[PDB]
Amino acid sequence: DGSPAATPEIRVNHEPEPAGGATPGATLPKSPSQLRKGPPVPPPPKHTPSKEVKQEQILSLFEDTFVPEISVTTPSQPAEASEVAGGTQPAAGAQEPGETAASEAASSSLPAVVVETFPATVNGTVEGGSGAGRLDLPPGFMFKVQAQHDYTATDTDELQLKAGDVVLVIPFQNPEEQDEGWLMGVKESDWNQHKKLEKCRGVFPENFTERVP
Repeated sequence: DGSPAATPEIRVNHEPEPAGGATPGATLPKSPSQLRKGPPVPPPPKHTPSKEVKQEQILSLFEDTFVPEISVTTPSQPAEASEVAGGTQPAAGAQEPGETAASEAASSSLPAVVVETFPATVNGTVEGGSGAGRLDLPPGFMFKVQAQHDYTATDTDELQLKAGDVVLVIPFQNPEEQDEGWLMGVKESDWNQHKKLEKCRGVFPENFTERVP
């Protein structure tokens, strides 16, 4: 008959908000031993003495022969006999024979023996390498030495040696930088790097090495 109407409404809205952060950590660096050194190696008093003595001598020879040995002989002796008798005397007895004999012999030989000997040689192994050494020698250098033991040296300027290695004795940058019983030398291989030997310099125990004349 008479009645209005209506229709209400509604709504809703929103928006979240994220975030973030950081997660720091920590470190614990250490310091390595630079320019490390060790105690010297004192050599023995006596090991084994030696020497060398050579000599010689000359001699002569000689010989000779002469004056032969000859000699002949010719024996001889006749004979004879006779009789007379005067009848009234019969015979019976008679002479007696004799006859002899003899013998001989001989022998000999002559062996032999052979003996030979054949030599033999061979050479020609090297074939490659592929490398190149220095051109000029290191200044101040003294002489070459030879290791007698294998001492692993791991430092910021150490010199590794192997039982039977070659090292050249060179004058370090200073004696104060040298250790007691150790000197500044360079390996033969380093020699090839003479171009930068100053960067190949190292130290090594002389007592643990031997000098090469």
